[PDB]
Amino acid sequence: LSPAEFFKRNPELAGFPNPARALYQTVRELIENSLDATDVHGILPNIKITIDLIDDARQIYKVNVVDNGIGIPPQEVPNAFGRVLYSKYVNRQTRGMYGLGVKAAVLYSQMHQDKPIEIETSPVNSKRIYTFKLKIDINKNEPIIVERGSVENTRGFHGTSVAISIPGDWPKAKSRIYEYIKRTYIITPYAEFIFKDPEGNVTYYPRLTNKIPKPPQEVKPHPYGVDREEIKILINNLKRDYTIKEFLVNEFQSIGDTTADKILELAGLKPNKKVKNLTEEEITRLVETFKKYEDFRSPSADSLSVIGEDLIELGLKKIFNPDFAASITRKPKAYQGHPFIVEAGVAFGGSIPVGEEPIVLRYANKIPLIYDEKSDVIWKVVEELDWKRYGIESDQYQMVVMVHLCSTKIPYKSAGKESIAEVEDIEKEIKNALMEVARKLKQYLSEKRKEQEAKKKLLA
Ligand SMILES: [Ca+2]
Ligand SMILES: [Ca+2]
Repeated sequence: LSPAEFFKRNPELAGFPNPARALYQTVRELIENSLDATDVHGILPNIKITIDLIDDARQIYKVNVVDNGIGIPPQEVPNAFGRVLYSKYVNRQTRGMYGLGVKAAVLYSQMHQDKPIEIETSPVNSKRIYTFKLKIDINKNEPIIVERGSVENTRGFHGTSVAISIPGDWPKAKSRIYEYIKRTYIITPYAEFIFKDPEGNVTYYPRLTNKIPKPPQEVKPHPYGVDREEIKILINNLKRDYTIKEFLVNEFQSIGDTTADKILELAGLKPNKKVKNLTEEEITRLVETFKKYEDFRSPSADSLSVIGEDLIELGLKKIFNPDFAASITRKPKAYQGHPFIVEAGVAFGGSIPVGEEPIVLRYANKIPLIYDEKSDVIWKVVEELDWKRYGIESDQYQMVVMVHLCSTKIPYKSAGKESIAEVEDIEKEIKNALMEVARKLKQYLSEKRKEQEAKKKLLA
């Protein structure tokens, strides 16, 4: 089965089990693309989100997201929204759990209602705004251009507007849609959002800074990460006729002149042989060799993008108005051929609510994880930590804890659930990060208690 057909038969595994989740997911897919279209390219995101009830009785909602991003070349629009791929190795951090991305919303839209999706886009420095009304052919997995136009652009405008009409359920999805937006804002203080909901409520999320974290850079795949099927994709993807040596050193990370030489012998392949002429045994051998070689450099972290200690603290402070906040961005680690970094943050006191458990905010590649929190490896680590060792004395406290995992391979427990898996190496690092911030909080609490006792005992 193709991704598209599998989606249609198993929507509940792709984030679309019912209209409420469909509505929530469509909103996230659009906001996520708009962020990746802006901040990754050095643009402060100005994002507008509107949801309108367009058919009361059948509960169809129109979701519109507008950004000031880099836009999309006109010739790329149809496929970007209306052609699902038959299978991409990730070499750059991107926002989103689901492989189909916005295409899942498009499919769902075309499967349950009749309006086309509406797109208006203008690439940087384009003299035109290009308009489209499109559908995806639900049987052929191909774009249908219903309408294609263009209008004159204005000075310095660039960006994209996307409108998709879908079955939805606002009352059910409402709280989690707001929470999604709120949590996105917390770690994206350099973005400005406007949200108008179907009831006509408007919420404004002002830009708090103009500092944008460093962008992800595409990297070549690291050998520990590739499967045969992946190799014979980089192979049939070459424009030149490389030699096997020519190919290990130019299409992979951490393979230099000398390392390739070794790999070649280990795998019993000849440098001079041309890669296109490999065999299902020469390959098997390469992969097994890859999996068994112990002298590779760790997967480069250039492909990752952190929120940053400053931005995490800025967001926690501005949104929660705590007495104290702290954060840590850990040094990169790696697992199964992919780099990963954990960042963590804590906010304590102030206007934050009293309760018997901390508020736990989970992020993966800069995206909120909203559902399935109790099965997530982050919840597990937070619950297992004994906060009394860190200065928390009462069984009721006011604390927010945040954890961000970024990687080119986030391990999820199950398709259609937003919970990160308990991979040992990742769990270990999440615990190390939380402890680092928990110790900053312990120091805060100990200094505060000392100041209080001093005033009580020494001041009149
Ligand atoms: Ca995405
Ligand atoms: Ca505990």
